[PDB]
Amino acid sequence: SRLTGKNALVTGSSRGIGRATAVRLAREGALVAVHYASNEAAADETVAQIEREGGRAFPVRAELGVAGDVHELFLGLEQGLKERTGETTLDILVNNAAVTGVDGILPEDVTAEQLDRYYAVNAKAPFLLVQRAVRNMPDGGRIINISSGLTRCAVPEQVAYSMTKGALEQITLHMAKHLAPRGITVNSVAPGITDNGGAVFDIPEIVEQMAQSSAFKRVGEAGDVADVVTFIATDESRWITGAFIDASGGTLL
Amino acid sequence: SRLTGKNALVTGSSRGIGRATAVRLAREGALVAVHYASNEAAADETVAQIEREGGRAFPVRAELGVAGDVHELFLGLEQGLKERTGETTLDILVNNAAVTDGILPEDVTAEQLDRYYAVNAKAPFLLVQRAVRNMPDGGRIINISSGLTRCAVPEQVAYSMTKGALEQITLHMAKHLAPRGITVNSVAPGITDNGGAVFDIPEIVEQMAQSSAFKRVGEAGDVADVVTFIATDESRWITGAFIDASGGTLLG
Ligand SMILES: NC(=O)C1=CN([C@@H]2O[C@H](COP(=O)(O)OP(=O)(O)OC[C@H]3O[C@@H](n4cnc5c(N)ncnc54)[C@H](OP(=O)(O)O)[C@@H]3O)[C@@H](O)[C@H]2O)C=CC1
Ligand SMILES: NC(=O)C1=CN([C@@H]2O[C@H](COP(=O)(O)OP(=O)(O)OC[C@H]3O[C@@H](n4cnc5c(N)ncnc54)[C@H](OP(=O)(O)O)[C@@H]3O)[C@@H](O)[C@H]2O)C=CC1
Repeated sequence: SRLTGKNALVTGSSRGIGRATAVRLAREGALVAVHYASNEAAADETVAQIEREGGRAFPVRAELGVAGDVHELFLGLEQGLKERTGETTLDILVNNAAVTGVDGILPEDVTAEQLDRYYAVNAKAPFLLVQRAVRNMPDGGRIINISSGLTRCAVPEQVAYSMTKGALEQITLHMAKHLAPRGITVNSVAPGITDNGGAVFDIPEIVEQMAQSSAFKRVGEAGDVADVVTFIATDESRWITGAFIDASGGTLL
Repeated sequence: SRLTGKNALVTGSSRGIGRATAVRLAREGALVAVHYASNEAAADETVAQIEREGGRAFPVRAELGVAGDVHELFLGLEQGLKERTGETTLDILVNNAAVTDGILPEDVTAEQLDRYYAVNAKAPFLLVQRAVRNMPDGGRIINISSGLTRCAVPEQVAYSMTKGALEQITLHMAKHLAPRGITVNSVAPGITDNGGAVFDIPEIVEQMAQSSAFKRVGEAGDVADVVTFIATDESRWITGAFIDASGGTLLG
């Protein structure tokens, strides 16, 4: 129970790594805001798991990458926090939500609209969420940006996505220095291929190809990544800031 | 109690980061071999702290960087593990011991280059090579590096060469040992209070503190807490990595 009395926001925690992260932060005692865009049933399933495991959570709906996104997220976040604690304190922000697609887009096919959508959700929104979140964050808080090993591993069909993770990691570098005087750490956690419950992970043949990317010759589980995020959210990571934390199962060898 | 039933060796755990590491691994339930070169009294103090906190440890003497060093260390390690467990299983190796105001490049001698590398690079490699004989699937190898591998400091060139070599053990042995589920990682401190007399001088401590983004020197426990997490099951998806435990020293 390393996060008793702490409040956390995990963006995009209806599903996948974000769900696994929300679940683990709540097991440590955090009150978790389970954010999503449209899959309300999946968000409610994250919250239901947390409640059945004895923790506390609530859903927050906000489409990122559109005007008023940060506002809408913080309206729901602060209402839920205040109703449950009397305060709006935000100890932990995990920038996990993303436009993230198995399909990819080869470079010849990328559209300007796709560049904008990826940017808006995966780079711009995290930046503006950090800027808003720090207002509510006490000295000693945690900002965790979920990147990708593809910032270090060339994959043409993910160029547009990867640009935005490269921008995200700059948030980590420069905001770690900016926020160090407040004792707020800022770190990147970089997954490799991770089973998020998508259909592709039900096709054993493709799963076996994907598994070869890891030195362990298996795809990651959501909990493999979420366990690392959870550690970073704790007090014992205090001397880690501005870092790139490889949570890829040895993909970046 | 994340390390119940596990056996750990922390090299150079009589003092400094290694002592803080041994203490924290033992709090999690590991049986800790507290290794040292010559300061038996300091080793016995680490062991006494672990026992008073309700854990298990024993001391092991071996000078590294001399003929017969790995053999001497493993003779003591395996005797102590067998007496206490009936087994010689080694779950966790932390390569922490090192030769560590530097030496200006012009003044570095061949003999100094040899001593730094014997202790700080060669011995860690040979200790990994021997340790895996004893290590179950799912084990942990943790190499203590330095942020100086990423931050130029001329008077640390000789030291830093050996940490650069140590980090290659991380990279290539992580790939080698991955089929066994053994992870291999580097943890890189910044300036860290190891109880040396320079940390008793508030004026020098204040100058050293400016290297961290937090404007304090590291405590041994700041680093040891990271090492301890890497030793646990929850780090299983981290291998071959450079883990910055420097308090933001590489931000500049
Ligand atoms: N192999 C992998 O799974 C890898 C994942 N990552 C990264 O890990 C993170 C999590 O990935 P993963 O679990 O696979 O993601 P999923 O695609 O499984 O889930 C995405 C989550 O983000 C939310 N989301 C998506 N778009 C928006 C938006 N515009 N506004 C608000 N919320 C949105 C979703 O909400 P809703 O449910 O409402 O749609 C959902 O909660 C991402 O940053 C991803 O880039 C990195 C490397 C590999
Ligand atoms: N600022 C710092 O403190 C920094 C430390 N590091 C690294 O962290 C690690 C721990 O450093 P720190 O705690 O400062 O170290 P200390 O110098 O405080 O302690 C050194 C430890 O290593 C042992 N040791 C030294 N040489 C030998 C040898 N030849 N054979 C066997 N054991 C030996 C010592 O044994 P005995 O007690 O018997 O002498 C002691 O236990 C090292 O790898 C160091 O390079 C990295 C960056 C900065």
